[PDB]
Amino acid sequence: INNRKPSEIFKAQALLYKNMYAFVDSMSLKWSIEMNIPNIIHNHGKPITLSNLVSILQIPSTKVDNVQRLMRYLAHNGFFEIITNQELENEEEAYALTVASELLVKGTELCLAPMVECVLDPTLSTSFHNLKKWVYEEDLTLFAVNLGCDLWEFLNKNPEYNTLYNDALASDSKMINLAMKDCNLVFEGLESIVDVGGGNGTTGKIICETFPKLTCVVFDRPKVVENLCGSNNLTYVGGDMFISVPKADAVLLKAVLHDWTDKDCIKILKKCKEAVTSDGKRGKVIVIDMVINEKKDENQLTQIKLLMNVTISCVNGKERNEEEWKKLFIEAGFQDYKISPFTGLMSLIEIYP
Amino acid sequence: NNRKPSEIFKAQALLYKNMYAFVDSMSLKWSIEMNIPNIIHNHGKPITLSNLVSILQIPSTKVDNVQRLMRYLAHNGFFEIITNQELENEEEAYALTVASELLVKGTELCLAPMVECVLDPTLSTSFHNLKKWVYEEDLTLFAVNLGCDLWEFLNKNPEYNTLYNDALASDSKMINLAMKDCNLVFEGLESIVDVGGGNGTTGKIICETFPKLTCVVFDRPKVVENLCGSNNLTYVGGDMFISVPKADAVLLKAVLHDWTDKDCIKILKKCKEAVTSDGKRGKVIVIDMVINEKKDENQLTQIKLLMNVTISCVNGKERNEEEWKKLFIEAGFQDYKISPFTGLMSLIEIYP
Ligand SMILES: Nc1ncnc2c1ncn2[C@@H]1O[C@H](CSCC[C@H](N)C(=O)O)[C@@H](O)[C@H]1O
Ligand SMILES: Nc1ncnc2c1ncn2[C@@H]1O[C@H](CSCC[C@H](N)C(=O)O)[C@@H](O)[C@H]1O
Ligand SMILES: COc1ccc(-c2coc3cc(O)cc(O)c3c2=O)cc1
Ligand SMILES: COc1ccc(-c2coc3cc(O)cc(O)c3c2=O)cc1
Ligand SMILES: [K+]
Ligand SMILES: [K+]
Ligand SMILES: [K+]
Ligand SMILES: [K+]
Ligand SMILES: [K+]
Ligand SMILES: [K+]
Ligand SMILES: [K+]
Ligand SMILES: [K+]
Ligand SMILES: [K+]
Ligand SMILES: [K+]
Ligand SMILES: [K+]
Ligand SMILES: [K+]
Ligand SMILES: [K+]
Repeated sequence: INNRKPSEIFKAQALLYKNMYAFVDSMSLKWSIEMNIPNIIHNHGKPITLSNLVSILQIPSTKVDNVQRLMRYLAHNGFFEIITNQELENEEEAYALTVASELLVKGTELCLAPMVECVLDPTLSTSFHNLKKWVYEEDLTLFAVNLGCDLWEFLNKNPEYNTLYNDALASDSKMINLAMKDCNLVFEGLESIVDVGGGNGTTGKIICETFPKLTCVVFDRPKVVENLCGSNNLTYVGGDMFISVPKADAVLLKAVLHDWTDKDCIKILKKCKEAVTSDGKRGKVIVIDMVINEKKDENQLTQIKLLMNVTISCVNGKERNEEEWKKLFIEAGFQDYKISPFTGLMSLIEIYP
Repeated sequence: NNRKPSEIFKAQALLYKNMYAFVDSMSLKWSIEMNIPNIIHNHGKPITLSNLVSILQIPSTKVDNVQRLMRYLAHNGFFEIITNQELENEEEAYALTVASELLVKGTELCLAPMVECVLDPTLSTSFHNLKKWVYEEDLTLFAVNLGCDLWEFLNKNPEYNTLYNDALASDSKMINLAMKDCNLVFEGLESIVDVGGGNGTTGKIICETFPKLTCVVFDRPKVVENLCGSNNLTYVGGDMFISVPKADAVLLKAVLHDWTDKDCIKILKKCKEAVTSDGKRGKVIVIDMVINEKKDENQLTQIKLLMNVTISCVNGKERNEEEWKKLFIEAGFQDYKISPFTGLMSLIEIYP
């Protein structure tokens, strides 16, 4: 402002407006999903013209241009590819899917539409209007502050959401499976592994099916693995990771450490190190979680990771940058580490004792 | 749908960015409600996190949450993070940027009121029901989700008056700034007619910036029915489709975007004769958005395409340069020139 060139001031105004109206990026995405446009295009078997698209959707004539404008914006953001014969005015444009919208085709193994609808649930998403009240409350999560209940209770009293939540879990399961396929260099030489905080063993199964020779122990709290049956190379063990971790060539901590403070992670890591360095053996600890690094990642990637650190903080979680991870490893008594890609948001970290 | 893993993961990252985009908006709203811009401004220099949370009186268990929000806002351009004096010893400090200087309440160009209004819970959540809206003939987004158009809503809920008025007040300041950067446009003009001039706010800004100019605020009879103007400002009621008062120049600010091409042609023709009578040859001035993916910066096109959607929710129709050009041609004009106005609007000079 101060004695700046109007152009500079107006450029800032535009930036302000982009962030102010950023929620429309979300709502437009949600709209495309609720309208089932990605599936309609998929069913069409080729790029679909605007006229055929609104005809199938049965869009009122006074709203056809609104649909076009929405499609244009979504296309700009990478969700559709506008196919049009330049230099042929009378001819309309067509909409083709992009990798991003193919991931929105309901019924497919990797479909992220469910995750999107869960995130954009009116009740949950609107809670972010009260970030101020939330930062002034000790310990409470954003939802505890805004809804008076935790996501678990919300899930229990919202069947629609619960249905989406479960679809989202299935899809994410397929994403991890896809991710695991390129990790042969990490797992292929192991004879045994323990998935610490493994839950219902979904991850352990993926690991076992991917690496048939590897034996896996799904380790979690007793009540979590309570009446689960292990089969061929996959077994369940109940316990407390802070007290003791089952011995193995490697330990896996997937989406576990981001739920704990630095002090607790160090303790967890120490127990895991213990688990892979007994009987005169020297294995390794594998951590699958987000690694923030503004120096190594592309600016657009750092942006979503930073965004995610904010969102998870709302549920008292924490994403860490590489230096922070390094600190933890050193404090836990490890000698070195290596980071590799896992998914577009999570990385795989190998920690050596 | 056989894609490479890397393609799939990049697409997932893209999806997460868009589904969580509303947080960009909410974190911005948060910084304003926390008066962070003002706190940094008053400090007179970059503020350390410790000093910031101290002034804010943030509970110890949420200090890192505030840190993550500031880090994200900084990345998006609202703050500059300054590193510590010692190595190994983290304390960053936060400095304002041009974007956040616009969020410092009390300053002349503050846009915080605009943000607070747009991001009002009741108003902003209407966007959750875009589907219902596109299946309704003619209704605006607000009419469909609030039950009535925004004007009626404000009448029924007076509390939103100070919010809306203040937002409009911040926008006029942007207009005033823009107007003072348009000397070359109003140079040589003795008279101007603001067609669809509304209450005269724009005309007042024009006359004040150019005491040399005389302006006629032209609008529907009932719009200027009981309005009084200054010595260089007067009001005239009528219908632009029927007849537009003569003058050296005609101004159409945020008018053409709410009419179909056919009606714009009608208006533009009436404006043409308005500045080409009595053997004189003036020009028509249009202030509205001009979309151009070929000449605009990527980020500018981004917001214009977004605003293209938001404006349509109120039945507005923004146009790209090619479309504007075609309307000017069919209207009988010979040439045009587009100049910078504000961040999202341009100023087009049309020559008959
Ligand atoms: N002391 C403890 N010992 C073992 N598991 C624990 C634990 N405290 C919490 N957990 C487990 O932490 C897990 C966090 S969810 C972890 C995610 C999971 N590995 C995945 O791939 O989705 C839960 O399954 C929870 O029961
Ligand atoms: N036939 C007509 N003649 C003159 N003004 C008209 C009109 N039909 C609609 N309008 C006017 O169109 C205007 C659109 S909004 C005007 C905004 C104004 N130029 C600004 O810069 O803020 C309204 O003031 C409305 O009264
Ligand atoms: C620690 O793992 C987690 C736990 C919770 C989230 C999470 C964060 O923000 C949200 C916002 C919404 O509007 C709706 C949601 O449904 C969520 C989540 O589920 C993200 C990662
Ligand atoms: C060009 O004129 C216009 C017409 C409409 C708008 C506009 C667009 O989206 C909004 C969204 C909200 O949540 C609240 C609002 O209050 C608005 C507006 O006022 C902005 C400028
Ligand atoms: K400057
Ligand atoms: K296609
Ligand atoms: K699905
Ligand atoms: K408060
Ligand atoms: K919660
Ligand atoms: K125990
Ligand atoms: K994580
Ligand atoms: K780092
Ligand atoms: K919202
Ligand atoms: K309206
Ligand atoms: K009402
Ligand atoms: K416009
Ligand atoms: K264009």
